[PDB]
Amino acid sequence: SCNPSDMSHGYVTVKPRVRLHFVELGSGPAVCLCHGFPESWYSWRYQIPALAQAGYRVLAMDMKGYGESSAPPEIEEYCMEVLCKEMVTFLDKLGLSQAVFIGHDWGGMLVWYMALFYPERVRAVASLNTPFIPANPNMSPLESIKANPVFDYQLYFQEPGVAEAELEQNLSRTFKSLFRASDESVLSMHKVCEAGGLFVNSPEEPSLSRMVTEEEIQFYVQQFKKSGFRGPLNWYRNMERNWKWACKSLGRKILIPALMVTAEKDFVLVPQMSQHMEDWIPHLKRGHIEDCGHWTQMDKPTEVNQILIKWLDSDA
Amino acid sequence: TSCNPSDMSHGYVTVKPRVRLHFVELGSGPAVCLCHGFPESWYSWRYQIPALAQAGYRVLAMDMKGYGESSAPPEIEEYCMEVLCKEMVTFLDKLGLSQAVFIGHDWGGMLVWYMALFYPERVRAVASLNTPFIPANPNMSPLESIKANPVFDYQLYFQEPGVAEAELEQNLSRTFKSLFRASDESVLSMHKVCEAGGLFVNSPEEPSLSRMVTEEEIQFYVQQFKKSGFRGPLNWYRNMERNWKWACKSLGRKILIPALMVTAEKDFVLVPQMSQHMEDWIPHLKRGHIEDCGHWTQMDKPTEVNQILIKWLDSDARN
Ligand SMILES: C=C(C)[C@H](CC=C(C)C)Cc1c(O)cc(OC)c2c1O[C@H](c1ccc(O)cc1O)CC2=O
Ligand SMILES: C=C(C)[C@H](CC=C(C)C)Cc1c(O)cc(OC)c2c1O[C@H](c1ccc(O)cc1O)CC2=O
Repeated sequence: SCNPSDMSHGYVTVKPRVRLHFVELGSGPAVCLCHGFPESWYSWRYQIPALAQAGYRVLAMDMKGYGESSAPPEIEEYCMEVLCKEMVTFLDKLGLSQAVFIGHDWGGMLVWYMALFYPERVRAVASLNTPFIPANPNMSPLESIKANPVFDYQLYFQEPGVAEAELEQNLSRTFKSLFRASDESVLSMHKVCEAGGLFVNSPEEPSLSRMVTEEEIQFYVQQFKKSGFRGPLNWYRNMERNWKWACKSLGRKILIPALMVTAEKDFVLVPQMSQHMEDWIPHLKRGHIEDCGHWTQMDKPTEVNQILIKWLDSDA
Repeated sequence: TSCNPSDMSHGYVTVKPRVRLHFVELGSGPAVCLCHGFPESWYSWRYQIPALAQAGYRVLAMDMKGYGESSAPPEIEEYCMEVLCKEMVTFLDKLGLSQAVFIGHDWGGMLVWYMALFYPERVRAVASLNTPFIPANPNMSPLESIKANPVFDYQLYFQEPGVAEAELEQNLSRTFKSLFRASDESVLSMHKVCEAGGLFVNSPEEPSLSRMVTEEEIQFYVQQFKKSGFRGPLNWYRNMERNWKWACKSLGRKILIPALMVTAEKDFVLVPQMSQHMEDWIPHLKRGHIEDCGHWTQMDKPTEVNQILIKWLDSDARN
């Protein structure tokens, strides 16, 4: 619902050789959109103009590792704690005392941690698909993962270099293979690690999902030539550090306004994984989108737009 | 904020194929767009940026076309007011701003009066430092007005492409140290620049530092001007007839939006007197006046500028 050369582009240095890029549209309260793996500010293309038109100032991030943002190679550059402190510095250098934070997938994880540890800087928090679950102090992090078969792909992502080689091999194939409606899926996150890697049993020349044009796919291809998949995959490589930081939050509740949006056909981030979030956030507002897979903003833009705007205009 | 550039959000908006505008951005609230003069930088607003942000405003401090990190195309016609204003509208469009408050100084002040005139739907409110709004006289030219006022002789020396460039670019530290002074510290005569050779021919080789500026501040302007030099900044001065014709096409419509005129007692070229009948053409005009203030108003009297702009913004443009 836009093209890049028609956007205002913003750059903030959050530490010496680390700068975050964002796209900025609209006037009103600051709304900070944080994309997932492996995405772009561009994943918000349907939300950016709608939220601006509804009276919001939209900052659509390239998250660290993506697009025009720095992509340092070290795994530890991408633990939640480093990523949240940088976002705080991002607000500081822009002179925002607060923003609304809206995240999807890994961006959803970031915004929950922001709301947990930096509630004074977060006006309101909304997650697409990604639930908030307080740290389970004697469930081995690695035990949770191999206790859910559909998280098998995450194991394949651990070894530095392997998923990079496969994902970077044919970028147009990577994005055409990932960015599909759930009824169009050509992937099985079930048996990734033992059945080769990710694309071994899937088309060499995948068709175009009903969700995406060729132009849209070529935009993600062009972005991922800058730094490739190392930075993005490093979001998946901080599980123990992430758990240990979450543990340090112990009792504390999210007292700020909060929205959780579930997607019926996300088979990895299943709606049921949110089911007891009221126990830890009782005010939490909820949305639910039918016939919506993992790529929520791209799959059901109309539904996402109506749920975010309604919620933005009412709670915070 | 103030001092440090790498401590700020930097924004870039492509307004046409060969032209992208750079700005620094600080704060939440109503958009306030600050437009510097000749030969300056977003950095001339270094004292206003954190003050306006702390007062509840979203500050966009422009590198104007020809300056800093903004596009500086070499053609004179790229710097007439009509092209510069149309580009500032495109700038608002691509940022998704229906309106902004525009605050200008010197050539920037000129730009914001013309925005207020031709694009009032896009201008929430307009404030000029030093630069008056005088409606176009259909009978006399700029050339006749200029010649009449001896203190505009520097403007004549500026018209010949290459000349004022060569002198101004020769020693950038000397240029800025010579330009950026309080009125009582002036080492320049704008009286006969033309006959007396050029601008610095009878002024110190190694000028002292003005009480207004540090060595570091000067080095900032020097570094910015190494990229594109003075050609684009000087082109602002080389569109008098195009600007006059454009202004005439107003046909004496009024500026009906809220407006602030700030005068500087010791600005000896943009004299307070030049503003004296601006009410006739601007119904909602408020005034500020700064004593012991030369041309470089933001630098000279930051405290007084900050209080006048914040007071006016908080009364006549929401907050
Ligand atoms: C289903 C979820 C809520 C998490 C995964 C969600 C997305 C992939 C966006 C679970 C999960 C992983 O499966 C893999 C991980 O590290 C490779 C992590 C992860 O979440 C961990 C976590 C545990 C407890 C807690 O309170 C917060 C957490 O983020 C940490 C982690 O990095
Ligand atoms: C109002 C003023 C005192 C102007 C000077 C102001 C600054 C140098 C910031 C006068 C002036 C010049 O001296 C030189 C110029 O073109 C080289 C111009 C200029 O203003 C002209 C102008 C006249 C009438 C009008 O209604 C609008 C105008 O912009 C145009 C011009 O470029």
